[PDB]
Amino acid sequence: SDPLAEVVAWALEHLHEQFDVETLAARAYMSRRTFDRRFRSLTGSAPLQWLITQRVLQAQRLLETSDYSVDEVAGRCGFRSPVALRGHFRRQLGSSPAAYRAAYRARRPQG
DNA sequence: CTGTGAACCCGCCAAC
DNA sequence: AGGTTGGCGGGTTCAC
Repeated sequence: SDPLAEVVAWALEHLHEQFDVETLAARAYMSRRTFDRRFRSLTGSAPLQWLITQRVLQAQRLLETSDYSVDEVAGRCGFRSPVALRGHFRRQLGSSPAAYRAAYRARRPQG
């Protein structure tokens, strides 16, 4: 029975919502400073970095599986604006959302 | 790009 | 003499 773990699982399932890190902290019955420390010490990353990281990976999935527009995806991935999506996506994957989907559909027409 | 304002987040450290 | 906690300061990142 692990509340730090339970909140991580909860985050994944509920990536599409937008929440304070302070929120996650509360949902894990910890002070911020504890949450922050214990999170990183478990996760390898800090909360909103990990959030971003995860949200991006969901974008990557939707860009592969679905036909939602880049702008429709940012919403489904919890990004507050389509401009933030491009930003974090480009930074950790190496190309824009569209350009990534474009290369994929070409290289792997079949899925 | 540029700019303002808020959020994060990690070292430091006294305090259990 | 081992360890976890949590406010606080404020550079860096995020967001618009």
